[PDB]
Amino acid sequence: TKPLDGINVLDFTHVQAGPACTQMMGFLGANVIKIERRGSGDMTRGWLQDKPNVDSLYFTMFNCNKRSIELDMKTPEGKELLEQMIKKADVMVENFGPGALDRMGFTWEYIQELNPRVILASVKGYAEGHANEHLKVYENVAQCSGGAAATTGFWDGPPTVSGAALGDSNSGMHLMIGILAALEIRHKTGRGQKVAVAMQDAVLNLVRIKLRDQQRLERTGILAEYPQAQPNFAFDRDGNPLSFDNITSVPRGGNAGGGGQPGWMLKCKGWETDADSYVYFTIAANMWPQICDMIDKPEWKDDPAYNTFEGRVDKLMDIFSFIETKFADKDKFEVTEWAAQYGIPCGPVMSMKELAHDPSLQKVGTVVEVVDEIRGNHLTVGAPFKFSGFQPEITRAPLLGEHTDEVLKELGLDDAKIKELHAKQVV
Amino acid sequence: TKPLDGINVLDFTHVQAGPACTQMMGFLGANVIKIERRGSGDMTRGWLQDKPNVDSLYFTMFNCNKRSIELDMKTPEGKELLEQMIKKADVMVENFGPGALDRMGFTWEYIQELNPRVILASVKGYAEGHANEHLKVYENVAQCSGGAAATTGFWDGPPTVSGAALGDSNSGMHLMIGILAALEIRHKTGRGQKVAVAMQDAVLNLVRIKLRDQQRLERTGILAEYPQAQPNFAFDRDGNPLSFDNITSVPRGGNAGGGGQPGWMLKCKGWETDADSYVYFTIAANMWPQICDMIDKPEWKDDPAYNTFEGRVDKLMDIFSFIETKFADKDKFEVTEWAAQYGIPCGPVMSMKELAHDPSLQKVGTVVEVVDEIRGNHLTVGAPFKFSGFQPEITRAPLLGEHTDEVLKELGLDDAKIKELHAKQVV
Ligand SMILES: *SCCNC(=O)CCNC(=O)[C@H](O)C(C)(C)COP(=O)(O)OP(=O)(O)OC[C@H]1O[C@@H](n2cnc3c(N)ncnc32)[C@H](O)[C@@H]1OP(=O)(O)O
Ligand SMILES: *SCCNC(=O)CCNC(=O)[C@H](O)C(C)(C)COP(=O)(O)OP(=O)(O)OC[C@H]1O[C@@H](n2cnc3c(N)ncnc32)[C@H](O)[C@@H]1OP(=O)(O)O
Ligand SMILES: [Cl-]
Ligand SMILES: [Cl-]
Ligand SMILES: [Cl-]
Ligand SMILES: [Mg+2]
Repeated sequence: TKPLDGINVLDFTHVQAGPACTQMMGFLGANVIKIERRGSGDMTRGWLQDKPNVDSLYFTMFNCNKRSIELDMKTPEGKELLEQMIKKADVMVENFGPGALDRMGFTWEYIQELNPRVILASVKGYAEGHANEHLKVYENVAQCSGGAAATTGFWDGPPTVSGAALGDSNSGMHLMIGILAALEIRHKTGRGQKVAVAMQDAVLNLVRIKLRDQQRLERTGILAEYPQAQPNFAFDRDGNPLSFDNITSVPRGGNAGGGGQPGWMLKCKGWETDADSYVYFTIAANMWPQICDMIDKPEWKDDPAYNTFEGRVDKLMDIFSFIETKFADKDKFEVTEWAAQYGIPCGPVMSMKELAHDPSLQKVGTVVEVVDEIRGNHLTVGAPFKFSGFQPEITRAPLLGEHTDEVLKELGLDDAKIKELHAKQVV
Repeated sequence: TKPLDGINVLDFTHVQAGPACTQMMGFLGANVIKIERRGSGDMTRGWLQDKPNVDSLYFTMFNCNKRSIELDMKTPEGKELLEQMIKKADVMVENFGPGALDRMGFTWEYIQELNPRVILASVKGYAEGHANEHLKVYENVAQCSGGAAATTGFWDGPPTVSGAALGDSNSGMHLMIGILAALEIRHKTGRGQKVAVAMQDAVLNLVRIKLRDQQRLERTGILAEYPQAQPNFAFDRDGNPLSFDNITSVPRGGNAGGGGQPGWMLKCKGWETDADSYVYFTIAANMWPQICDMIDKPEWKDDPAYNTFEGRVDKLMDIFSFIETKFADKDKFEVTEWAAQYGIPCGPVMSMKELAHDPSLQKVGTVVEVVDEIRGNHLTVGAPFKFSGFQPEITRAPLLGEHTDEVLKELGLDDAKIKELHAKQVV
């Protein structure tokens, strides 16, 4: 059995955040009916297509395990169809602009009237009640709003976006938690709820560690493990040394560990020509003697200035600069194995090329080849949660309106009524 | 009333990923009993402390809504206590190293014997069956393993770690989806399941958009929305030109749009002295006329060299550069307000200082002042999902072993036999 078998999702979502959520629900067995606009549908269909007039990889990688119906929702017959669909839905999911779903006659209060059991789940930019509640926010804007950009990158460079979808997919995964939580409470109350996740808040949740640091900084005036705390290492734009003397908000720390276990990104053989020929090396406290054996400096093992975090904290960059010199003639996989024979936490920067074609990730179903007989096969990311009694069955993304009549017949409409709806341009 | 009221969680978790998961379950009403090592407890207690001998903000911000019991689980008496606790639990959660729980004698097989309803939830570095399934992984190593580091930062710099916890907290939130999914099937089956999330997999899930890009790159040889698509824009450290002629794995694109429309991080008034005086500004294809009005370039509206995404490919970075000149005398908030007049997606880089003291985030319960009469009040991030039917009630993190006797009483032990366990150094 799959977790969400028999869960009917009425899916209004577009682009990334909403569709990530509903696709992942689909992977876990939910019945996802994607409502799309007549003729055009989800904006991702035509977004950076790799072949003319074929749905893009943006669309296919976020819309597997879904059925598509075209619908003009601002028509009387379309609103009627929607009322029928809401009555059969367990969860409605949308990521329209604020007020958009109200404006086409479907307020939460009306939705409750139609179906007391339905859950209404929304992706928002800022939370309801926020001063900026009405600002449009997408991916990198949300990374900026939630504190990630300010704390990502280097002290002598700009705020930096993550390549990971901290705004979009992260918000979608957060909303999926909200939806599943609402399903849990419905078992007890018998009633549906409204649940919403703002992109700013999804980002903030993942930068909890930086709000820890902001309070530490306010309380103590220093973050001793940050590069700026090492005397005469970090320099500003003009060339002078940086310190916490004049830093009152969590700064960018380059490739520092971000917690209580210091680390850095270290060059390996080929770094000039291979952008991903690097490892990350972490100094775990219990693993310090093991590091001294690999690096071969046994003086440091018993030196109190070197064998304690508090001793090490004021010369982290000096130790990292040295260890990096030991990796100059070894590729990232050779450095990783050389550290691994001392049990040390060291790992390679995996390239997207490596990841896309990695045997292990395909063995465990995390990278999945989708059998798409219409467009040709493509890779996608599968379910990142692995269950003892269940395996996802990923099926290819729908053509625009491919399942319109199938879905209309399920509502109970006869073949003459379907032809009328097609002729009247509602589906 | 709350989604997880009456759900008993046996919580073995420590450090970041596991405790984030169980804390958020706590926020949604779960009864979380956190098992800790005697004397030292969860090592976050003593990491990055702001006051000597007070539990660190690292611990308190990850362990609200929990009770703490001290337990040596490598004693016959400890293992017997676990068996009793497992029988009362709905969910067991752990983020020890691979195999650790099995070596204690609590394999999934034996756990099922003890309690056929209980769900076992794990965070590990890599998935079971992966070549690296036995590796111990920390935050930035997981970012490196999952494709984030390789695709974050600039083309002429190193792979860059994200300030957001893509590895740890993100994995915890994913595990929460798995746990909630297992709770949903248990209503049908009456049986618990094992659910596991690999840190690599949680990262890769958020990097799905870069797997879209890898395939596009493999299929077409170019990513037209990336800075390197602009001829003579991007260069490596020795001045060699970077173009997609020689790029075979998704490159770092600086502050480019990712899964959003094209954008960039633009300087605002004060950028020389304020590290966070920037906005993110998006050039969405359907907003070009508005942008031309804003920056007073009417001649750009009807010029095919400027008015389509395709025409802008060879000059987009020049356009960003020119737009940025309009922000020289305006702070990030006035730039944001100006752009919002046109409906253009644009927003400020919010500093951690600005976020920690923002009234809106405290109004909507996303930043929360926790009442801690022992340690003094502190801020935390609350639930990122907002519900119509309930509000989290966040309560302070437990002192080490604060609830040991309280918890033992509930297990059916009386005063004479808990004293023996104290005596034997079991609790
Ligand atoms: S990971 C970050 C990704 N970044 C982006 O997605 C940036 C690009 N995004 C956008 O430009 C918009 O967010 C898009 C994807 C165009 C969606 O815009 P809306 O949220 O307004 O959704 P729609 O464009 O689909 O809706 C426009 C108006 O029309 C109504 N409507 C939607 N769908 C239908 C159907 N099927 N039938 C009739 N009407 C429909 C909406 O309610 C909306 O109404 P307004 O009253 O004009 O707001
Ligand atoms: S979010 C970033 C952290 N990453 C993860 O959460 C990924 C999963 N966790 C891990 O890989 C490890 O837990 C990390 C975080 C890398 C730390 O590694 P350690 O070197 O600390 O190894 P363990 O956590 O597995 O602990 C070592 C042994 O100690 C035993 N143990 C823990 N707690 C107790 C108590 N209370 N009583 C008795 N024994 C206890 C573990 O079972 C483990 O046993 P071994 O069999 O000796 O490994
Ligand atoms: Cl989106
Ligand atoms: Cl974290
Ligand atoms: Cl966008
Ligand atoms: Mg003008």
